[PDB]
Amino acid sequence: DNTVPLKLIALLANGEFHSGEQLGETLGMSRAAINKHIQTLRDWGVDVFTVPGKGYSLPEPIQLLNAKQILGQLDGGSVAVLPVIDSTNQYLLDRIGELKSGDACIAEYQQAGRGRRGRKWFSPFGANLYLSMFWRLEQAPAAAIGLSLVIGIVMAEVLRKLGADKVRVKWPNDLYLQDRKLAGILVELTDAAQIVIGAGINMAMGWITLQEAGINLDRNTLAAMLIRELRAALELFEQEGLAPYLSRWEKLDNFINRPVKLIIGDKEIFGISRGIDKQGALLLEQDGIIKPWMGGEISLRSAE
Ligand SMILES: Nc1ncnc2c1ncn2[C@@H]1O[C@H](COP(=O)(O)OCCCCC[C@@H]2SC[C@@H]3NC(=O)N[C@@H]32)[C@@H](O)[C@H]1O
Repeated sequence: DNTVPLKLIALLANGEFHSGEQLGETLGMSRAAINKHIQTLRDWGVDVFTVPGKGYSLPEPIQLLNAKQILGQLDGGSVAVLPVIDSTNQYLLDRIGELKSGDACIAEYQQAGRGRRGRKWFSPFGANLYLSMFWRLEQAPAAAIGLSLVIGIVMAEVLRKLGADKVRVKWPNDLYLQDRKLAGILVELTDAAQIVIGAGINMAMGWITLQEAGINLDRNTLAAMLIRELRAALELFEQEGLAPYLSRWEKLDNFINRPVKLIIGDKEIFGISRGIDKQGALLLEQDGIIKPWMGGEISLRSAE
């Protein structure tokens, strides 16, 4: 049961020192129990500083997700704000039968956040944005490439609009900053098709954060903007496909005309990227010849 640590971080969020005694009085608990639950916050990835014999404090204030503020500025779908969840993608999947296109979910903390191919996504409490959105496509796509490109484009453009000028996209589904992974996108597919989109963006916390690049964004504002723009963008993709996104992709293509490596299955091939075709397939030039690819993991190829 997570109610007591949640009430605890809710109090500690303002960055002010609280005594063990006053936290106990406020929460109607002993100082021993408080000390126990403080440790739980540490397990969740919260940086907590203990003043020996006196109490506790966060080193800095943290901005907690405000549901009322996020909901208030959005329209056209439900948005659930969850303090603790296993995975925002899974939360939407569990209820995929009662959801409408645009229904979204945001978590402070994921206990079982996942990347692609069964990997894990480190999702400490309050440090980053963990967002998911449900969408229904009336005609099922044959692949997740188009959707991923649309998500990556939109989230990059939003971050760029907010000051993160150098954010680029890694085909087909990661945002990169300074050639390092800033954000991860996971699209899960199931006549029509049901889609659960998942985005993890590193803010405060190989990898790179927005803060490590001097970008300090309002997490509530960022969440709302992403949800707002994704809904409209998915409507556009729904109506017109990838076509109106092709030029917008070129401006964000992080690996175009660069030497890259593509891990496909358990084969590893080398080539130079020439961008994408109209279907969003990677155009990889091997030995002077360009071939389209609708799969594989792309990465930079250099011993620099
Ligand atoms: N915060 C992190 N930042 C950078 N690298 C990391 C992070 N955590 C783990 N990694 C590394 O990346 C790999 C997994 O990332 P990915 O498969 O590229 O996965 C890409 C897709 C990620 C989707 C995450 C969102 S979050 C909200 C939603 N809910 C959920 O469970 N997934 C999505 C791991 O092997 C690990 O080494």
